Amino acid sequence: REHPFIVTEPGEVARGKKNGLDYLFHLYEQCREFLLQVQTIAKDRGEKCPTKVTNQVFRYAKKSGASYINKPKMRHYVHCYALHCLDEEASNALRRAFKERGENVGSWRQACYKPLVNIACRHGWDIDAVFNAHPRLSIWYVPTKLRQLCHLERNNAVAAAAA
Amino acid sequence: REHPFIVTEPGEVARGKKNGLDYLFHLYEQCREFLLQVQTIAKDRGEKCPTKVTNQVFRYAKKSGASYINKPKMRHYVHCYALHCLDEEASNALRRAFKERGENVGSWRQACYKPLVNIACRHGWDIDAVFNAHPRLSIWYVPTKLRQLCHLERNNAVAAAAA
DNA sequence: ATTTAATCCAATGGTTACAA
DNA sequence: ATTTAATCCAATGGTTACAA
Repeated sequence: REHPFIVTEPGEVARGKKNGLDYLFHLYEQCREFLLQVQTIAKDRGEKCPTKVTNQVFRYAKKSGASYINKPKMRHYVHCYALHCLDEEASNALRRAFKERGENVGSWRQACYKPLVNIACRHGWDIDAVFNAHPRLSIWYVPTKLRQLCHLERNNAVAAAAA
Repeated sequence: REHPFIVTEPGEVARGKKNGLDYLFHLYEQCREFLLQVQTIAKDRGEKCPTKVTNQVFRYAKKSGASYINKPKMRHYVHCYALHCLDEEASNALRRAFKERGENVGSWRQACYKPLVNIACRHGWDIDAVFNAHPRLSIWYVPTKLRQLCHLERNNAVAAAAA
């Protein structure tokens, strides 16, 4: 079992048997690299070429010895990486604030949803399109919970423009 | 069981318990329409929206009473529809030629591969990209056999440019 | 009382074995 | 001798039930 994450500020190294949030984000960067490698091979073989991080890419990460990578964990934190990509400044501020308050990782993760929904609102509530417009982010499936929140919010907003 | 197809020339109506090739191509147009309808609903519900004809679209076609549509048959003839889309003139000529010669449908279908491979050759051997550049065609998965032929051919051509 | 990662599941793209 | 469409299958995206 890997050491658990804790909330850290940008650049901070976590003390003890813990990992910090810059390490978490680096894990996404590593999966991206694995995808590039799977695409290179698929194209060279004339096989169908994935455009997202799939089960195919997780098997490849494992085979390459990155045993500390697994799908359930990457899916769990994808929306946190999304915020870091889409608005780094706001990602940084939210980390600093959660650290200073002594919150746990589970709590900080829940807080990442709201600013994403707000970004969606400024782009026609189309969050699939927001993801696809960012080169780092276009290869990640939109998490269901996040898609649900954007839809709930759009229905609340249109109910409100009936005024 | 639907009546079987036979090779016909553009505009020809098939006599007897038979269907012609314009009817076959019209079946693809109908699946496209079903996809548009599935996309409309997915987007309105904030659910993930398919970009290809999937199992989801075949279930929808059936439910809507288009019982004569089925996945195995649509996958079987997709490359023939591709040629009709990408180079209609050449599609027409090949039908006229196969009719006049008395060939069966299975035989005409095999002949559709070659001109597709030639189209791929003029676009960097990237047949996924050829499909995606045509609005009618971008929603169909590239059939495996066709992807294999384009790859075999590219390897033959690069072996040949060693001269 | 929290956080992690193995397990399981319905549905998928693709094919085979069969029927007419 | 041909042509059609039911059936089956390994692998997928997604989640749950569990362990540490």
